[PDB]
Amino acid sequence: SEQESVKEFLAKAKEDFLKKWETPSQNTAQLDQFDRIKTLGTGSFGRVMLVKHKESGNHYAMKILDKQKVVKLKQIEHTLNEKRILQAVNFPFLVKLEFSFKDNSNLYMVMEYVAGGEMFSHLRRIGRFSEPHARFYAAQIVLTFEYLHSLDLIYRDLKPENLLIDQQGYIQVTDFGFAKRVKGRTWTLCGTPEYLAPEIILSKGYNKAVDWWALGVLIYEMAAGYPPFFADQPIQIYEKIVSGKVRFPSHFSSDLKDLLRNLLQVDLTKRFGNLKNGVNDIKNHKWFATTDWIAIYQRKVEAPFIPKFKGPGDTSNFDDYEEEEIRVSINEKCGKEFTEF
Ligand SMILES: Nc1ncnc2c1ncn2[C@@H]1O[C@H](COP(=O)(O)OP(=O)(O)O)[C@@H](O)[C@H]1O
Ligand SMILES: [Mg+2]
Repeated sequence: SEQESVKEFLAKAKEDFLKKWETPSQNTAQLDQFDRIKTLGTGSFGRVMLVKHKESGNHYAMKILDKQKVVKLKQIEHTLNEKRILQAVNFPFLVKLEFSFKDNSNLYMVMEYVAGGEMFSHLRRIGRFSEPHARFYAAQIVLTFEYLHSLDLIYRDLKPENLLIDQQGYIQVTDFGFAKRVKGRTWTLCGTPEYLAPEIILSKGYNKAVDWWALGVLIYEMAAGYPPFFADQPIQIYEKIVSGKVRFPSHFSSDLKDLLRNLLQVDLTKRFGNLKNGVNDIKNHKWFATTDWIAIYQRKVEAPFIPKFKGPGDTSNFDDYEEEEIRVSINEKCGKEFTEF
């Protein structure tokens, strides 16, 4: 009956998610409440400077993003959706939006800061992961989805560059630009060619099931080094995906191979994850026997890699000198559009 504690947690999660979803938090800070140290990333619409909140002392990673440049890039909706999710969502493996606020010149998204970096570049460092070390990262992704999907959300953008390593060596998740709240099904072609599920390719209506295909791709690429479907031109990539014949490397476990063939199933009615048993197909799989799901959830597991910390305090601050500060315009720019933010 202790498995039934999961249902109760989700129910309380959902019942607490919709709460924040229906009436979203807003303007939970002034800019003049922390000083900016160093540009920790060149993000989608503006420099991402490091900050230290004066009240708490704690360090945060804050996204800056010009009002105009969103509309000029036609992504007003994208960014508004992205916030409304992060504002209302909450999980161990999701970057927390600590504060949100607008002014005249731009919106601000103060996020919880992570030492270490995106795991793509990390995967570039160490050629490929061993199965148990890879399992550690994958098992998280499961629980992160099980969560999101439970809320009728689909992340739709699972790819290494997105997910980042913790200070404590776990995973935190990216951005939600593409992530959508969908009860039924959807049609928007949005994603990265190697992780797109065949459904999306064929323009047939895809649903929540996709993220498991994505997981499959991610699980493969990790344990093998290369992705399962990779080509010089995207047209060629699609055809390899849809004609879903997958060739495994030599070292691949009989367990590991089985899961992948099940996650990378081209028939959505046969695809692991999206079945009668739901996620428990994945969670009760032989490749996930060793893993204690609840321990991973409370992070009570020894992470295979810990990025040498040196603290939050930068050894190279801003990586030498930088562009100084920021300026908020006198007149209001595009206020009507971001009334919700
Ligand atoms: N909390 C954070 N800590 C450290 N770096 C971050 C954080 N949030 C974002 N970044 C960096 O900013 C870049 C862009 O952010 P991303 O998550 O891709 O969202 P978006 O693409 O919408 O800007 C990423 O490459 C990432 O390295
Ligand atoms: Mg991104």
